Amino acid sequence: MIEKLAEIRKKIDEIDNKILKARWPWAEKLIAERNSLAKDVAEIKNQLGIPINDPEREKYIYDRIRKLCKEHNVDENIGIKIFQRLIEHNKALQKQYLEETLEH
Ligand SMILES: O=C(O)[C@@H]1C[C@]2(C(=O)O)C=C[C@@H](O)[C@@H](C2)O1
Repeated sequence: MIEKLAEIRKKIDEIDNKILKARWPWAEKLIAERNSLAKDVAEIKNQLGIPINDPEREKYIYDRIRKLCKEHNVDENIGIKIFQRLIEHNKALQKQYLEETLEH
């Protein structure tokens, strides 16, 4: 109904710092969280009349992780490689999710 897709990417930001381990010394991986917004966003995408895939967004995140990476100086390339893995499963189930809803 409104910038609902925007608030969704804001939640991912809270998860982005968590996987980069900023203030919390240890952290667990939450694939479900990323997968969640993944299908919910796919819906809004169909109502936005645009392709499910969207690199630009992925490119924007690349610059976002680099900034937090230097901040907590936890790592560099290793951190970026992990995020890409989260996006892969995000796109994969995104298309399968929208396709499974069209069947019903
Ligand atoms: O458009 C979207 O909002 C969703 C989420 C996504 C992500 O996982 O952050 C970011 C951008 C798009 O490539 C995909 C993956 O769909």
